[PDB]
Amino acid sequence: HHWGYGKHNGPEHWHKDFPIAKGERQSPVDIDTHTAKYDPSLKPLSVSYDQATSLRILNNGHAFNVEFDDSQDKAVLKGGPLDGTYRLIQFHFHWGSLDGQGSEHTVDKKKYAAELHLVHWNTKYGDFGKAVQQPDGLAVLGIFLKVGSAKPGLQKVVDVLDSIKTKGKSADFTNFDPRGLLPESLDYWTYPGSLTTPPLLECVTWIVLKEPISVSSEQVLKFRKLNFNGEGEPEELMVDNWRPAQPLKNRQIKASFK
Ligand SMILES: NS(O)(O)c1ccc(-n2cc(COc3ccccc3)nn2)cc1
Ligand SMILES: [Zn+2]
Repeated sequence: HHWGYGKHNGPEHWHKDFPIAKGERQSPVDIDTHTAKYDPSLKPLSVSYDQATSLRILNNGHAFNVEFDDSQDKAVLKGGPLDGTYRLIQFHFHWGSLDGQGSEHTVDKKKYAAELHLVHWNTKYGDFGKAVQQPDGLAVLGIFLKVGSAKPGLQKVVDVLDSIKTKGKSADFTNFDPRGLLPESLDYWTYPGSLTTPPLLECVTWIVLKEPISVSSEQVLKFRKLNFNGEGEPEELMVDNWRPAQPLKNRQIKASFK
């Protein structure tokens, strides 16, 4: 009886195995745009993905991860609220069964169709496993998806999903350029939070871009054909793999923009 996104194992049950689920800096949160304060001391984000080396795509039973070679400073995130250098390890998405839900963060209570998470770890801690034990161990760049025009840079991801339909399946996924998933603007909100799945560790500086990317209905429909289950098991579509907004508690969300 493992955690997931069903009625008997979903987000409202996670606290039983992971008591930090009710902690002081849990994610995601609702971003109240009128309460978020412009912080003129925040720097522009530095997203340096030109040397990114993608390796593999994996259905882990909760989402799919596009994994990168993080054994050198290839693809890194710096600046903004961050001190030091954060190395890209993987990206994944959360999405809904319908276009009106799917994102983890919300903006004035608005839910987007999906949310992209580019996960980075602070290189002062040496490895990802050590980084997640630190309050400034990870930086996750979150990007909202809305349904409209297709995102050309997403299609290579979409087209490999048939080969990783079920939990535990992976496929080679080299030479994928994550720069093709970014919006035009790097304006962002930032706050201290957590992993949004178990183990829910409070180790993340969240950087959530204001500008969503547009993906087509056909692209998101292919996300929704994935399976939570393993091969040869009863089919359960991988949809609604998002955690709802958690209490903000003693936190302030800062904006990089006026
Ligand atoms: N959705 S998210 O907040 O971007 C998010 C990002 C990453 C994770 N996540 C969970 C795990 C699995 O937990 C680990 C704990 C210690 C060392 C290694 C792995 N590894 N990564 C969970 C959620
Ligand atoms: Zn995520």
